Amino acid sequence: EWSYTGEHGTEHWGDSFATCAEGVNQTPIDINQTTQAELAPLHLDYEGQVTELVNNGHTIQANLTGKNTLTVDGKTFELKQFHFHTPSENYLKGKQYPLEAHFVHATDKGELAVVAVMFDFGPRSNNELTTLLASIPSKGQTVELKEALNPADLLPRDREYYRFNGSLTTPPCSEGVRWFVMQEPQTSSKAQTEKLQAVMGNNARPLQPLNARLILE
Amino acid sequence: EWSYTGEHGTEHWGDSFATCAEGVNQTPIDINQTTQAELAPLHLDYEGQVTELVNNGHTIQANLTGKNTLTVDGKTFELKQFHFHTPSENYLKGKQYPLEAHFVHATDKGELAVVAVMFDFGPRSNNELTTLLASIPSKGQTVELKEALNPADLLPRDREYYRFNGSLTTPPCSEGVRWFVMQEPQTSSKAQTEKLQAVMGNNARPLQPLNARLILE
Ligand SMILES: [Cl-]
Ligand SMILES: [Zn+2]
Ligand SMILES: [Zn+2]
Repeated sequence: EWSYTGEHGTEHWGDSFATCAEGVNQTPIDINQTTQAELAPLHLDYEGQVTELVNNGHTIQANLTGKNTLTVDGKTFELKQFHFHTPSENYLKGKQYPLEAHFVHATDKGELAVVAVMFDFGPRSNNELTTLLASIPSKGQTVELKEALNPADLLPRDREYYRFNGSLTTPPCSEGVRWFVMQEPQTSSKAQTEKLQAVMGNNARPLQPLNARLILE
Repeated sequence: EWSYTGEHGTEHWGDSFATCAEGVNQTPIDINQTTQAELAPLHLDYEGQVTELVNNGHTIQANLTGKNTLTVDGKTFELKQFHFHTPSENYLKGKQYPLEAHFVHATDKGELAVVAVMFDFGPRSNNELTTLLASIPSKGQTVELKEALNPADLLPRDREYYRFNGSLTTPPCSEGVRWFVMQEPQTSSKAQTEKLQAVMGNNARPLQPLNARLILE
């Protein structure tokens, strides 16, 4: 239905999804100027498995089993899925990355929090991505992972983050979404990112204005 | 048209003003739990005069002449008006105040910023309020101030503030509004606040959820 370019592209998401066009607390943003703040460490307890990839024609999405939980702000947000954008949607200090992962979590009441991880180029294939992407499903299809994989291993080692209040970056672009963007990029070889990009195409939403928000670190 | 209670009261503002019902970055809030952050001092340069009071059936609003400017975030926000709510709309640490002033500023491009000042009870009449409120207009009317008054003198001496990203507290409840709530209350005698309340009635919007925001100090 909706797309990135064309008649149903980002410029027209408001036709069916009002918040995409009317909201002024949207994601993505350029994380450039920031405010130093006293922020609690995230509690990311990922103990389960990635089971499958789904291609819904918008992204490649990984689904999970087991207990994979983000605890922050006194709320318990279970990891629902993670998925990818090529190129990145958010920027860090004016830099766009080749690949960005969104780990999307929800409280049992439905409140959403996204942990974003940038993937920059490195010389070596990322082993966890090799496992994850061994078979990437085509549009409208799903593939069961051949091999075991814990999503914990896709997070960077260092867990410092930028925090802001934003939205989903895809329709319905709902607001009230906590964003935690990890400061340290993970690595993906250029070949790995190209493999994903050739399936997904350009599925990065354009940058949105910060407006009255401050970005914290 | 719109009101606080009844058919067109706060519970029904969404009928004509969608953001009032759909927004999740709204004002007012209870400023209770906060995040320590490195925030720039506000630059409040009020050098003009309060000319008149207008009663638009929603509040008592004071209009200005001269140069009265808030500079923050590299943007220049000119004071457009200030007005009052009885009781307060925002709370500080779970406490509602008898009276809250909103100093509403706009950049020349139209972007809005509100400086909020709580007024608590004190033994002495506030001299600037005595001047300001010597004649309070009835609904649908305006009164020219009898005496000179610089709005600077209504701000607290100490300028430390809480900051959050929110909305107008009246229709259209627009978002993308910077809120700077002064930490130090000003003083108004109980008699002065009662004088205003008897004209305005209860024009405080109920508290709104913080959602994904953090309040900074
Ligand atoms: Cl915010
Ligand atoms: Zn995403
Ligand atoms: Zn107000």
